[PDB]
Amino acid sequence: KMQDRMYQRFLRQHVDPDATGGNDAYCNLMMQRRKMTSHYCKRFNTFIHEDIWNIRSICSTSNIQCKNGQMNCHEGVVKVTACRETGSSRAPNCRYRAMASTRRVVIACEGNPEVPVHFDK
Ligand SMILES: Nc1ccn([C@H]2C[C@H](O)[C@@H](COP(=O)(O)O)O2)c(=O)n1
Repeated sequence: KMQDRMYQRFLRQHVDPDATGGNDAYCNLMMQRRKMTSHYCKRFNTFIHEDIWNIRSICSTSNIQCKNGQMNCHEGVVKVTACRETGSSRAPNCRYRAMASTRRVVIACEGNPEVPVHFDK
């Protein structure tokens, strides 16, 4: 509905199935590519390296409570690259440290069928 646009924002900001690891150069490139450095440098962002459909599938795991108190969150273990703004970055040269790992994540899902719409934690 308007959930699709939330879903697309999520894909853009958090899904890169093609890579699997992350070095600093990846973050600097991808943070720009995915439009998270156009105005200011987004300080921290997580990219998930899994197939869109493996991710969508998390929405079918047991419901758990989000940080905002809603019950539509779901937890799962996935390959990520986390990008942090370095101490040497400025706008427009936004600059980052990658931190690749396989880790638990929590996503809000909404809709019918249920798609991910929001990274909770
Ligand atoms: N590793 C993470 C975890 C969460 N968020 C952000 C994504 C969401 O946009 C925001 C919460 O707001 P929204 O309700 O728009 O999802 O937190 C992020 O950028 N990087």
